[PDB]
Amino acid sequence: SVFDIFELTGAARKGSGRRLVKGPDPSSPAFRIEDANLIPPVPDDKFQDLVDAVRTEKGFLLLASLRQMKKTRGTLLALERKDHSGQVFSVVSNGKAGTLDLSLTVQGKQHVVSVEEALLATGQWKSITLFVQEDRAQLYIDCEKMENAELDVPIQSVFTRDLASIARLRIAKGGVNDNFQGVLQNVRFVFGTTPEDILRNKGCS
Ligand SMILES: O=S(=O)(O)N[C@@H]1[C@@H](O)[C@H](O)[C@@H](COS(=O)(=O)O)O[C@@H]1O
Repeated sequence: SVFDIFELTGAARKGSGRRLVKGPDPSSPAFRIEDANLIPPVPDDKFQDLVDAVRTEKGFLLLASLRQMKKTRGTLLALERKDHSGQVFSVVSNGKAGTLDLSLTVQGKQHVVSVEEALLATGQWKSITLFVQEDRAQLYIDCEKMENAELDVPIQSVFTRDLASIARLRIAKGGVNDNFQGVLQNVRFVFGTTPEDILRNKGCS
């Protein structure tokens, strides 16, 4: 039901691309990104569980706590092709535009949609709940107004059957200048749950 990416990448060893620090959740590890390129990709087999879950739910619920450097574009997660030709999907906290950008590449064509009024790039802690189902995206920042956006294709369109054999899930690393600058905590894919339930359990209402 829950997929904690940092947990899936393995142990945060010395020279692993990240440094253990403190986060809003005191009973869970936080990681300051030092060199995203060094953070290992999620293992193929574990990513396959994610793909299958996404295909079944026709989407997903993505949770993330982030402390991002102001006015920077930071990739939260990305699915990079193994052949190095590019990314098939990515979620970027765009601090320059004040948006959360969702990029999907299907059949060679890249579609990018921005979730407006979403500035998460403040030197302080923010929490997001991203609910994507079909071609619909809903973003909740902490306990604020829900932000919405429509994708050009359904999300399962990206999560093809043999996706884990041609792509790999990377955390904090995206485009050339888009590696996440700051701290991340509890970046997770949650299934069989709704954003409504997670918001209450978080203390909102
Ligand atoms: O410099 S001090 O403020 O004296 N030191 C404070 C402590 O007093 C405080 O309990 C914790 C946690 O604080 S919390 O607000 O995040 O719970 O953070 C710092 O260590």
